[PDB]
Amino acid sequence: TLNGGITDMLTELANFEKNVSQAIHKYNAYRKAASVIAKYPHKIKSGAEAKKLPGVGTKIAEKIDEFLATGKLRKLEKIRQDDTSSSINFLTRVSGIGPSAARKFVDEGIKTLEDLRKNEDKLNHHQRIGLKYFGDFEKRIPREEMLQMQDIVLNEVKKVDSEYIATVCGSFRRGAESSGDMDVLLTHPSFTSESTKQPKLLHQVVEQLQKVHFITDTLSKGETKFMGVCQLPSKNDEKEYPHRRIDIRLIPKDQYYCGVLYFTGSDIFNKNMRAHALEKGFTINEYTIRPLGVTGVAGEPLPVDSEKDIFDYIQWKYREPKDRSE
DNA sequence: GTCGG
DNA sequence: GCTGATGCGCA
DNA sequence: CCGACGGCGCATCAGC
Ligand SMILES: [Mg+2]
Ligand SMILES: [Mg+2]
Ligand code: NA
Ligand code: NA
Ligand code: NA
Repeated sequence: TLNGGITDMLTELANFEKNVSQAIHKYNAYRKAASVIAKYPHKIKSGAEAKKLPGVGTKIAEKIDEFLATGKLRKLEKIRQDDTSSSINFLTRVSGIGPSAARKFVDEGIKTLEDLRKNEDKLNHHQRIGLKYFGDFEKRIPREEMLQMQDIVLNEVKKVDSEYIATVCGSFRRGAESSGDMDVLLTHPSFTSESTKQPKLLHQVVEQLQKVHFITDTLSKGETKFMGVCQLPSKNDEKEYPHRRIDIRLIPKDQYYCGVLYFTGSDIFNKNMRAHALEKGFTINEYTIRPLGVTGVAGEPLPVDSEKDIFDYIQWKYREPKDRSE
């Protein structure tokens, strides 16, 4: 793609700030810059040309100058060489290990996949399962496999109760040719902003997905959000499909549209849409959009009959799901 | 690290 | 047991 | 100049 070198550089810097420095705002600064540069329709010739874009300030522009002159970045070269930095970065690639826990493990001499396997007693459940499937989770899911996963989930959900609606969101709903994992929005008429008329609505779906051996492990689970692991069935004599991350989110049926906006993403898109709402005096979460009062606090939910209605409030032209990718 | 006020 | 804080995950 | 910077579910731990 057009400015891949620059955006790769900014992503790598973002990850270093998040994982090693634990400087979450620098992380967000680099992500924002990376995003805006990724959509820019020309090959960037200078750092001062980048500087024009919002979110690209002095420091990133200098770095871009150095990247375009020398084809690399010295700041980043020395981070790749730092033993403690690279190790902390690696460990964070395990699901369940964040920046804090990664720094802890490196300080105790635990720096590699082998060190982790040799020390499974030190790992909570989530981290155990993230290590187990370390390799499978690094792989992307071809859309063709997502279509098989969709068919299994919708049909098994339809068998628990025909009133559930499942919708597959994330990168899939944005039309990507492959996904990092599977994101499933769930609704049932008995769960609304007014009442939970029926208990265990998510449980029964998880349970049924376990019964037929689609869901294989659980990372975390509660009344409205399931995070775990699934796998497609394979044919006689065939190599098994990799295990895949699956997230299931139960959202009140009267708040579907805010839910599907949230869960369709992208994450950076969600951050910018929500930021823009605040400039306009609103707050958007996955349940509602509420006007911000004259003091600061949020009023009562405004009426929403569609995704578009949320865009209209904040005076943004509608973006189709496929146009909300980085 | 960036930016609006 | 509770609550509040924090880590880590999701888009 | 600076303080603001999306929003929240579940797991875990500290303090009661
Ligand atoms: Mg993701
Ligand atoms: Mg996803
Ligand atoms: Na700029
Ligand atoms: Na991680
Ligand atoms: Na996901």
